[PDB]
Amino acid sequence: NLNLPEQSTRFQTIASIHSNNCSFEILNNDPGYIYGDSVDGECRIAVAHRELGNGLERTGDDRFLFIFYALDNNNFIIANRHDGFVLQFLIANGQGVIVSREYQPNIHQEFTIQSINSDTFRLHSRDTNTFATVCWAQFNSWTKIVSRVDNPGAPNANLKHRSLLTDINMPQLPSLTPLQPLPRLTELEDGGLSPAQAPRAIIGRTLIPCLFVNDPVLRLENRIKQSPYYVLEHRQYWHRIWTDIFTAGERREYREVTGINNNAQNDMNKMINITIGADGPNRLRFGNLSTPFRQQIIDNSNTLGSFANTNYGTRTDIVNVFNSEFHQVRYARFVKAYEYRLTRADGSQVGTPWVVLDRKEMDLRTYPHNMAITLENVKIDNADNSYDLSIWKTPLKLKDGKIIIENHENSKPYYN
Amino acid sequence: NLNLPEQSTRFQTIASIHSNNCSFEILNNDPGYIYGDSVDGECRIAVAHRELGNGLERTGDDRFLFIFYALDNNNFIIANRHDGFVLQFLIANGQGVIVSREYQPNIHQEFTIQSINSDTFRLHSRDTNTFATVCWAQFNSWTKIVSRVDNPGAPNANLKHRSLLTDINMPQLPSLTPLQPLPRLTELEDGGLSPAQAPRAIIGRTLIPCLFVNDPVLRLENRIKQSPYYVLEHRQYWHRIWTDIFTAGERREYREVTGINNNAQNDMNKMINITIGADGPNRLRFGNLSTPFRQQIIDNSNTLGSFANTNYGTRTDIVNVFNSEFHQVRYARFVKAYEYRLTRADGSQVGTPWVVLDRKEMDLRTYPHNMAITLENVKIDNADNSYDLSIWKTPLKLKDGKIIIENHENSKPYYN
Repeated sequence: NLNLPEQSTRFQTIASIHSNNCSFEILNNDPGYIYGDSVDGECRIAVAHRELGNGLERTGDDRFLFIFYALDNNNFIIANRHDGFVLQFLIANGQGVIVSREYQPNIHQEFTIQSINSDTFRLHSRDTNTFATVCWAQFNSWTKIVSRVDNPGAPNANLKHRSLLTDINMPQLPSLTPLQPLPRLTELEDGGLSPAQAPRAIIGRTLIPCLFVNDPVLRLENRIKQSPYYVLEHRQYWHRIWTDIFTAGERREYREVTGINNNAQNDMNKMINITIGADGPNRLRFGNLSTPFRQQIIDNSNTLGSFANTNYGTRTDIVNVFNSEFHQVRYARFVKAYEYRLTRADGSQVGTPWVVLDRKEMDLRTYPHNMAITLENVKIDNADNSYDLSIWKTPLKLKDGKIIIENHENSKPYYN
Repeated sequence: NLNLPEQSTRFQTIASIHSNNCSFEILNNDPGYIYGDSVDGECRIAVAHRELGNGLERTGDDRFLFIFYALDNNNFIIANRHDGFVLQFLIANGQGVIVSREYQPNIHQEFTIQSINSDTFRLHSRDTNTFATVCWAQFNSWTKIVSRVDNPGAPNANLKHRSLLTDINMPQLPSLTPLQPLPRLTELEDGGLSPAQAPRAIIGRTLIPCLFVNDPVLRLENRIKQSPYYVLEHRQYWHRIWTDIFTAGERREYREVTGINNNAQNDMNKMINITIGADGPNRLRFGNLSTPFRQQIIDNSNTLGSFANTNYGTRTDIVNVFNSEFHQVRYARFVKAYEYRLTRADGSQVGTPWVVLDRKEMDLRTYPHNMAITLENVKIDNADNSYDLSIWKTPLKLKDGKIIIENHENSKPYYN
C-alpha cells in the first residue's frame, strides 16, 4: 500500500493540449539565445539561464521526462531525468518564465497540480498566482515556457501528459517484521547472539527522493535514472554489550558505551539531511532539504519528530555487578539498538548503517535459566552532552528474560 | 502502532520550573480584571479577554489540563479540557500575552516545543520569536502568562509538566481487513447481498482532533472530555445496483445512479471540513480547519490528496442489457463503494456514512453460474459536472465473477 499519486511513481512529458507534437524540454541555454520559429518580441530571446523550450517530443529523450515528488503540503517538486534539476518560477526582465535549477528548496520550486478533468491539468505557482504554458500561445512553434496570471486572452494554460515512462527503477520495499525476544542460552559456553548475528526487525521503511541523497558514488544525473528514490529502513535488534561466566558471589566492573557517535550523526546529516535528536533513539531532526517531506518520512518510518536542539551523543557508564547466586552463572547483557539503513533502488547499501544503542531498554540472558545478577552501582564516566543525565536507582536485580525500561521510579539524577 | 508524541495522547499541566505550586490556568476574565498578588504595573491588570493565570494547581481541575494536537509541520495546537479553546499569542496594549480562543486556525495558535533536556522545555511562538512564562518572573504569585523575546533581563521561560492525566478516552482503532469477492449465488431466487448486508473491508482509519468535528449532539466543552479524538474509517464494499431474473433473450433498461450526492458532500464538509474530489472516490479535499493535519489523515486513512477544484458528484447512466443466453438467468450487478464512517471514542456512530459509488469498477453474479449478459448500450442521462464523461465501449460481455475496471481500451468519450 503506497500512498503516492501516480505522477510520483513514473516519469511523464508535459504538453499544451493545443500543441500537435511539442512538449516541455530542458535546455542548457544562456540569455540572448534565439528561438528561431518565434515571432519577434519577448518570446524570441532567452532572458534567463536554463529556460524550457516548446520542443518536438523525442521518444526516450530524458530532456522531456519529469517526475513529481509529493510534498507534505500537496505541492510538487518537478525533476527532469536528464540532469535531476527541478522546475522553478523566475522573473527576469519583467517576464515570468519556467527555468530548471538545483533543488534548494524554495517556494518558487513548488508547483500545484489543478486537475480540470480526467486528462487535463494546469501547473500553478501559488506564490505568484501564475500558470505554465507556451509563450504567446505559439503552441506548434519552438519558443520558451512562460508562467502568466489569468487574463482574458492570456495563452490557454490547459496541459496533458503526452507520453509516460513506467519502468523507472522503483525500489521493492521490505516487509515489516516484529522484534522477537532473544533465545534462552543452552549452556555455560553459550554467550548468546553477538550484534553481527542478532536478527533485525523491520519496524518501518520510507522512500526518500534522490534529490537530497548525497550518494558518495552516484552523481545526481545518474541517481535520477537508476535510483529516483532511496529506501530508509528503521530496524531494531538486541545488542549484546557484554557476556561472562561469574563464580558464586563474584563482583565485576564493565564500561558500557551507549548512544551514537558524533561521526555517525555527521555522516547521516551529510547523506540525507536527518540526525537523531537527543530526546530519543527514534526522534528525527530534519534540515532544510528533508523538512518538506518530514510527515511522510515519520509516518512511513514509524519514527517521531524530535523537539531537541541537540543531537543524540555517546555516554560511557561504569557498572558494578554482583553474582548474588551461589552458582557459577553465564550472564549476557543486551540493550535495544535502533539501526537506520539506506539502500538504492537495486537494494545496494549506500554506507555503514547508523546505530543508536538505547541504555534505557535492557534485557538479560542467563545459564542456568532464571538466575538474577545485582546491579550494585552505576556512575557516568563521561557524556558528549548534558541532555539526559539519569542513572539507574541501585541496587537493582536484573532477572533472566525480564526487559527493564527506564521510568521515574527506577532512575534518578547522577548526583543524587 | 500509534505514531504520536506523548503530549498528544494525554492531558498535562504546564508550570514554570521556578514555581513551587503554580501552573497555567484558563480564565474567563475581561480587561481591567485585577491579579491581587501581583506587584503594580502591566502584570496586575488584564489587557485582553481570556488571559491565562499563574494559578495554584488543583488536582483534577480541567482549567489546568492541556492536550497538544500534533500538526504536519511539527508544531502544536494546545487545547484545554475545561472548554476546548486553544492557546494563542496576542498583542494587547503593546504587551505580548497568551490567551485562549476558539480554534481558527491561525499562525498565532501554533506553538513549537523546544526541549532543553529530558524534563524541561520552552513554548515558542515562531512567528513572533517569543516564549511563554509568568509576568515579571512572579513565579509563586497570582498574575498573567506572557510571551516575551529572549533578552538579558527577560523572565526565565523554562517549563515542565507538573501533573498528567493518562485516562483520556483514546479510541480503540479497528483492525485493517481486505475486501473479499462476493459469494456465488445459490439459486434463481438468490438476489445476492444487498448494500446493508455486504461485508465492509477496513482499508484505513485515522484519528481526527475533536476541535473541528461539528458533532451534532456533543458541544466542544463535552467533546474534549469524552472524545478528544474521533475516528474516520475508509471502508470499501461491493454495492448491488440491481438484480432481476431474465427470460431467454430478454432486453431491459436500467437507470444507474453513481457517485455521491451534493447533500452528502455538504454534510461531510460541515462535519469534518473534508470533501471527496472529482478525481477519484479515495481523493480528499481539505478546508482551512483540516489542512494542518492533511498528511497524517492521508497516510493513516490510505487515501490520496485531490488535485480537483470540483467535488465528486452524481451521474445517471441509462444502461441497456440483453440476456444473450437461451436460459432463464438471475443477474446481480455490483459497483465498488467507498464508505467513510465517523465514530466517537466510545465507538458510537456520529451520523450516516458518506458513500461514493465508483462506476469504473464493476462485478457480476449469475445463477446458473458462468452466464454472461450483454451490455448493448450506455448513455449519460445527466451529470452534476463535466470532470468524467467517459462511457463503456459497447457491446460489452459481462461474465459471472469477472471484475471490469475502466481503462483506455474499454471506454470512450460519450459523443463517440
